[PDB]
Amino acid sequence: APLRVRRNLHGMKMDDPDLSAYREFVGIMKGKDQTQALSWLGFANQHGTLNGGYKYCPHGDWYFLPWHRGFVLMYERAVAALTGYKTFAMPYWNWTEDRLLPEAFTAKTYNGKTNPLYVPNRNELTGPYALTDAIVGQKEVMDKIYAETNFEVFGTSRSVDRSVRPPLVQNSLDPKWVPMGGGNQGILERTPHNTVHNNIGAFMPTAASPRDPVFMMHHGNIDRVWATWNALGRKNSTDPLWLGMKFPNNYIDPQGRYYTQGVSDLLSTEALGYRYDVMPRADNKVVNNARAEHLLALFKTLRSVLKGEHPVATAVEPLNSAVQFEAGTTEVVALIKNIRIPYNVISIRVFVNLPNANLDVPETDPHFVTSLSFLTHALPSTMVNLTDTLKALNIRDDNFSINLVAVPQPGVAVESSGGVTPESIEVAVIA
Repeated sequence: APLRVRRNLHGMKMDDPDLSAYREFVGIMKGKDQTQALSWLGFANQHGTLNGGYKYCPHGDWYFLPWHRGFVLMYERAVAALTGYKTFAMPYWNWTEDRLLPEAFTAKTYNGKTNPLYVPNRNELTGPYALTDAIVGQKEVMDKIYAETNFEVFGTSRSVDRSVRPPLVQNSLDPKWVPMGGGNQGILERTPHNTVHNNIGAFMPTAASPRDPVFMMHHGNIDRVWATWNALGRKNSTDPLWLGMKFPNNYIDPQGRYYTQGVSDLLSTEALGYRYDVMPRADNKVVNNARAEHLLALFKTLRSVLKGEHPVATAVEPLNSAVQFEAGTTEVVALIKNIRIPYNVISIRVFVNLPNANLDVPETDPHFVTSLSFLTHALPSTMVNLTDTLKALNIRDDNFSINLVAVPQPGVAVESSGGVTPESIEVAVIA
């Protein structure tokens, strides 16, 4: 059978057969008994629930991409089955090019009846919720993602269990490592992916995010980024712990029976019967073998920089950490581990050489590094590449500062937003 072509939502007529089949599917699924496995809620429950937290969904570890590919495929197969449109292909939302939520999902009605794709009380993606260039920009974000050659950096690193002393890095194929989290989140996860989830509001910031039908457009694009990454020539992890992991009874088939897939089942979109409408050819970017070896040792756990008793980052008082290296010092990364983020804080902004940074400093500032966003049980961690910002600033000597600004939820008084405290901040020079 010819491959199904997952297509960009932009430009689709509202009755486009692909879009129409999905809308029809969400309507069917919402009309079913929501206590059954074969229902809109039953499908979402495999991801997580509003009041129970995450179930099988991985956040903050290297199973992020493969599990969501199987999750999207689970929905895609159900659409074809329940609607009869056998050639259905899940559309995707390219937020890099289209910064607002797609038309088909903001419309309250379709064809006289209420629109199953609609969710009430979403945030309009403007103002503090805008998908700006620092979140989804082609040069600022996407090009950085595609330049990464190491999978654990690109698609988040291996799981770590911090409910034990000392922390236990993943050492088995037990499926408990999938929702474990504890890894270092890459650009893809903690900038465009998490910010879209947080900014949309309603269901998307929660563990029940698939209850918003736009979840599939968002993760269709994430899956496209992974496919695009591979198509450029980038290699997935060759670690047996990643390749061998199974997702036992994580998914539900169109008849309401649980089924199993694994990472190795979900490596090729062509093997699952689909492709994307736009896909580049290989770019022949050489991979540095020394860089990969150093990174691999980092992820099976370099100056540690977090000083002070109870160090904290607020909206007006940034967490400042001074780094000092030997004279003459090429890539520089920062590891921010186990970040306690209160409910009142929506994101963290990273600066260098701006010890007086605050929430009002614009991201066009030359000291701006990146925006970090996480889904608020394991704590989040991330790695931040400072190289580009250091080069842009023409760093003098071998010392600088890292400044973390806690960005409060819109409308929350800064005095009430609390403080962001990471457990450690380590800076390493990757050869």
